[PDB]
Parts: sequence; structure tokens; C-alpha cells
Amino acid sequence: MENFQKVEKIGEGTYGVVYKARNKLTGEVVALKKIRETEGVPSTAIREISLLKELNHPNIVKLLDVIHTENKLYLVFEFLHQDLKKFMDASALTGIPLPLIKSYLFQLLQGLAFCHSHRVLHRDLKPQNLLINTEGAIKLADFGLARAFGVPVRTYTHEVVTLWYRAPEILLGCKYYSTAVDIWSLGCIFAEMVTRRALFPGDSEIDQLFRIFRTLGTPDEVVWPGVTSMPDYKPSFPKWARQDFSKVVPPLDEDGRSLLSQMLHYDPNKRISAKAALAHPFFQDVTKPVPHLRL
Ligand SMILES: O=C(O)c1ccc(Nc2nccc(Nc3ccccc3Cl)n2)cc1
Repeated sequence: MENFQKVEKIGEGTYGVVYKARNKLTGEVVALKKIRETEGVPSTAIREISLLKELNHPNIVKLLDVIHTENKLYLVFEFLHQDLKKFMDASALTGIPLPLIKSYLFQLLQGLAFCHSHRVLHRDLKPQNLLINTEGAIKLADFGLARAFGVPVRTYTHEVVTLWYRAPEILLGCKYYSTAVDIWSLGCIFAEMVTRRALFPGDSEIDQLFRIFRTLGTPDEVVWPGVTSMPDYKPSFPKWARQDFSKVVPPLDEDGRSLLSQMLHYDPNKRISAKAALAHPFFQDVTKPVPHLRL
């Protein structure tokens, strides 16, 4: 748009591309996400997204504006320094120090508990949409998109969506999501920060499902009442026994593993809430370290 000196392309999300951009008049640097079906844009999603502008929390990336013009919809966000995905890549030889991992998890749970208390769900959480700054904060970006817009497959044209963070109830085709889907994704991210490998790097929907099954055991009616009646459930699923859990995130102490196991419960009703998670003993010693960021 005319308004920006549009510095660069930041990345490509499920719902659209992100640019770093400078406002010519004001000089403020912002993150610009262009959404896109493109029939002209739904009114219903416009009000719902516009509503998100009222979210203010230290752990949520601020949505500054929502601009509908032409067939495109632009979300203008405050600009943060780096995404968690790039930071994890850069930390791969050493590892993110545990106190910083714990600090990030704590903050992210706070951001989720805030959103969830406001009845806003993410439903797309992943390292690419977690943003960090030089002072140790971490923030969730891109809430409320899948609820307002409905969930397509790709952004617009031919992108490979990440399945790695999808909750099992989603993979099994449940129509109604709950806040528990975000706890699941956060659990996957937590595990990935600790081990420096994705916990469940599925190639396809079924590979993703079966990777979860091989690790946590194939769910049944005992651990997950109602599971066998879900729309994509097949009695033909192989039956894998659950893995010893100390094999899943070995570096983690027992507090971390117990918290992680509660974030990974099959049954969304037994899965821990962000609010209860914040009270877990894992966070007794939580501090706020400063990351080393190469910008
Ligand atoms: O790669 C890098 O060096 C890099 C990645 C991200 C950076 N900042 C930033 N701030 C805010 C948001 C955002 N993305 C975003 C915007 C809208 C919706 C979702 C997302 Cl993830 N990105 C800066 C550098």
C-alpha cells in the first residue's frame, strides 16, 4: 500500500503473508499481514477480528488496525524482534537454557489464559507465531483467525501447512474445538524447545496422528471416552502401547515432564487449563532471563 515503505517479507502463515513495513508519515515499524474464495471479504469476520483490537496483554502481540480494502484484508501488528522458530534454529547447537525455556512457557500460558478467559482461541499455535524481544518477553500472534474466518487448507495459493502442533481431536475431525487445542500445541512447542526436535513431525494428517499414537499410545474409551465415535476414528487404527515418558523429553526434570504430560492428555476435558498450568510446581522457581538474539 501507498502508506508504507514496506521493508521486507517476514514470512508466510496459514492465513496469509506477513511483511515488515514502515509507515512513511509516522515512521513506526509494524508487522503487516495480508489475508488472501476471494469473493470480496466477509463482513462477519471483519467485526470479529476488529474486536481483537481490544486485546491488551503483555503476552499477546498487539493488533493495531484491521483494514479492509479491495479484496484484501490487512492486519497491522506491533513489530517484535524475532520469531521463536528462528530463535530455536539459532539455538540448535547449544539449546535454549532451561530457565529461559521455563520463562517463555510461563509467559505463553499467561497469554493463553488471558485469551481463553476472553473466549478467544488460537487454534493455529506454532513456533512461527510466537514472537520474542530482546528483553525476555514472548508474545502470541494471530489469535481468533480460524474462528472468524473458518479454517481453509492453505493461505491462498499452494502452501504446506504445519500439522505438527495439531491437537488429536482436530485430526480425528471433531467439529467443535475447545481451548484445550491451544494447550496441546503449547505442549508440543515446550517439548521442542527442550529436545531441539519437533515432538510429532507428521508428514500427513494420518502420519501426524500415528506419530502421536506411537508415542502416547493409541487412545481408547478408557483414556478418552467418546474417542471411538469421532468422525475420522477407524477401528482399524493400529494399537500401539504408550511409550515410557522419560524417553519423550529426557533433559526435562520430573516437574516439567508431569506438566507436559497434563498438557498432552488425549481427552480435551482432562487436558490441563492454562490457568491451572500456571500453578504447576514446575514454575515455582520461574525467572525472566534475557535471550541472546542475533538481529
Ligand atoms: O524472521 C525474522 O527475522 C522476523 C520474524 C518476525 C519479526 N517480527 C514480527 N512482529 C510481529 C508479528 C510478526 N509476524 C506475524 C504478524 C501477523 C500475524 C502473525 C505473525 Cl507470526 N513478526 C521480526 C523478524
